[PDB]
Amino acid sequence: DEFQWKGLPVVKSGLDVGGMPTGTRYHRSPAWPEEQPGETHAPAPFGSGDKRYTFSQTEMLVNGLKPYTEPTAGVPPQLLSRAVTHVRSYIETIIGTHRSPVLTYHQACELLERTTSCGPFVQGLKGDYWDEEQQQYTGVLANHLEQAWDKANKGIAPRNAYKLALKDELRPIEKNKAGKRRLLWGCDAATTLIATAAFKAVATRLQVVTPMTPVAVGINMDSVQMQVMNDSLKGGVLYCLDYSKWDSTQNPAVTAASLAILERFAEPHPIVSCAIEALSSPAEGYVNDIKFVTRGGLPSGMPFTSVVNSINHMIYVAAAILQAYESHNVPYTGNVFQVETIHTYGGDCMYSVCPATASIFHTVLANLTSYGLKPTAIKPTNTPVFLKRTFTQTPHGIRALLDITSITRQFYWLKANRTSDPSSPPAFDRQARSAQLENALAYASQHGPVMFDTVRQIAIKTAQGEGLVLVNTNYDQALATYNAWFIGGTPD
Repeated sequence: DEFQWKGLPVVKSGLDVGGMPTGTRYHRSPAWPEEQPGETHAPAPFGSGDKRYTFSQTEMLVNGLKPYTEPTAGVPPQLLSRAVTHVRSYIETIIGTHRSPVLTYHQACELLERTTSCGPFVQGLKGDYWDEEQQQYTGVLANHLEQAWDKANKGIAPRNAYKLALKDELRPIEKNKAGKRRLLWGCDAATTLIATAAFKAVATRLQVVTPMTPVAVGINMDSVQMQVMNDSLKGGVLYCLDYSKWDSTQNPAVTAASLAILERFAEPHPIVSCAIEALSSPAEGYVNDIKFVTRGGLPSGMPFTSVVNSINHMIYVAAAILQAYESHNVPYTGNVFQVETIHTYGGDCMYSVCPATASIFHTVLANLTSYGLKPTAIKPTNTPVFLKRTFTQTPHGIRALLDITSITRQFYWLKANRTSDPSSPPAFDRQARSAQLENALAYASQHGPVMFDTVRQIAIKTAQGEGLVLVNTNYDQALATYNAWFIGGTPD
């Protein structure tokens, strides 16, 4: 029995999961008590202890949730079918038609993220329950997953259920002022486990091959793979888009088609069948004692969010392009992903179109926005931008350059202990912070000796005000550490 809460349709969950957490892990660097030129970001609104603003955290949450209250237009079903076949057909030529076996319980468990929470039904972080080098989950999480695993092999799907929260991160000061904060959907571990067992080996297949498929997820942007992607762009007209509100504008029927494409490369199994039932059913966000059930869109915290969203993205652009040709009564003779070159990571994309498609691009963009997507925004480019990196020429080859402001903000802010005051001195370890700032310097070096010098002066100032010792502080050494990563394939 449904009711209204902050203007949302909502029901009582049978539980109480608690409210929005208070304070931030972010502290202003002890070295930088003053406002610097070119600063855009500060920690996002974090409730009553936050003396910068005056917002209700739940109203902030509810604002995040309002687009999930609306269904999206989507793709008319005959077009959709045609789109799906281009997508599935192209993938078959790249990773073949082998069907991967479902993982075992222990493999799937190994792959759960231990630094993160168990979702709404088990309390704490998954790590709390990890017996290191007995290499298994123990305790209340082990019981939760065992029961889930056992129910799924009987063909009983887990719940698509999320602990609702908001992300603690630096955001633009302009969004902070507007009382914005991003949603954090903490998935039920049971559900992550099942879907992991169903699809990890298919996701791995796509990753091993990256960027041969428009699913870029797993690409190392600091290696040869980025150059392979840069190369593929030549000979087309380039559009670089980043899509507004990507997760909230995803249509259920597109998502179900994406799930069935992944299913095509998996073993037909009760587990797979259970994972598809769960991931294609409406998302359910728990906060306090209520729950909100989505009417459309996808939670940003679902298992395989990036993979699924990138396949959705392939479906949608296939549809828009073929729809555009259709309305002009021109034939489309080959595969969409051969004739054009697509690269996606959810809503983030580069499209390298052929001259014919380029000529009708206004209608491609109107089809996309007719599906309920918001491309943002317009016009061909000569600068590729992907995953926040701008592809740039350097004296040692092209690189995918990290924004200078993303480098420098790491020097003015540090992640440390929870607080309601970002200007209180931090408690943190020096080893990890120093490592953070040596990497930053290696990234800065790719911008050349003039930008490097400016980040070096900032780094020397940080190091002394924060009590640090750093090594990548000179140009040649920093260039040398970035080079070792680039040719070695070394994370990062």
